[PDB]
Amino acid sequence: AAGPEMVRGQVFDVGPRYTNLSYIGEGAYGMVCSAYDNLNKVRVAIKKISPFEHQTYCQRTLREIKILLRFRHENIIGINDIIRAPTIEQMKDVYIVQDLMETDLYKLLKTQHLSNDHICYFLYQILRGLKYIHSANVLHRDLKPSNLLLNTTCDLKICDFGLARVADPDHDHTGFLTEYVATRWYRAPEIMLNSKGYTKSIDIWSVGCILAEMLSNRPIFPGKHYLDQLNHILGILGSPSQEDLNCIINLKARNYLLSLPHKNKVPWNRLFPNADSKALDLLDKMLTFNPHKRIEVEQALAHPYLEQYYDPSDEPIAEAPFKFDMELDDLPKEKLKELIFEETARFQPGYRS
Repeated sequence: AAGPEMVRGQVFDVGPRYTNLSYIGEGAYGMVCSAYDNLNKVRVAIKKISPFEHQTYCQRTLREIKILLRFRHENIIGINDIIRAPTIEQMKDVYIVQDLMETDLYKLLKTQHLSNDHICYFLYQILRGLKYIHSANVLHRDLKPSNLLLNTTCDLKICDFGLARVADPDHDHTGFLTEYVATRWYRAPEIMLNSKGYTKSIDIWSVGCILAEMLSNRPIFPGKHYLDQLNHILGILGSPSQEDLNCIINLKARNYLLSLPHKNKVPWNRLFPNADSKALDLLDKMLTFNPHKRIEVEQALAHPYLEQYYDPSDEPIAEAPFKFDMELDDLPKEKLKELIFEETARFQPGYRS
């Protein structure tokens, strides 16, 4: 319009550079639109974020911005531009511009039965991108089909780092990590048992849930709640071995698991009779109840199922991994607004340097 462009009666003030707005859904803190970038001459995705009234919204917005701003990887969504008011008082919204991806795995699996070549290629990309995330000491914490973007030529990109976080190995996090992380159906066992002291292996589990879903077009553990989710897991994996119950540091947690009826391990080839044998082996290694025995991203890439893509020299790691200085963000929302104002300044029109 004359002033800011509107969409659904809402202001979507993306200056003159981005035009031809089209609503494409809801983000956690605002709607998302696709627009035509008049400079780059392509359509992009722009998400409006209004987190300033809440502390956790600000903490999560700052995190995604700082993480994605340092990350440079083919299998990870990047930030192309950031639009916001010239002065901090005027800043109520922040617009993050990213590549417009044709679809995502959640939407694809909804209408498509994947060929083994596609499953293999998609798994390789998730892991190649996950290796990088992990080498930077970052935990994504919300890996799932909808968070795996896809373009018209099978390129996959991991997105939505709002629930992501830095965890420097140099420090002990046991008891300080946020508790209710990840989407339920893709939540590793330990997020319930060892609630505040989990690790980056929770991402490998999530990837395992995505592999299983890619093979059957159905979520492997569609739990209805926190406990049922656990039973869904043990109904297929079977009751935990003795050395696993023991590795569960929480007393009451370990007690609950023990006071549960016995269940046999449902063989993988019973659930996926059609699936490739190697895929089922790697799957087995990814959906391991014990986080210490679970396969790691570098080993998962080296597994035989991905042997035709595996190439450690073309699977890069973070040049500059994140440290503890990145975990000093449990600040007041006022301070966080200042940090978000500073991080985005470099995208301001005319910014020198």
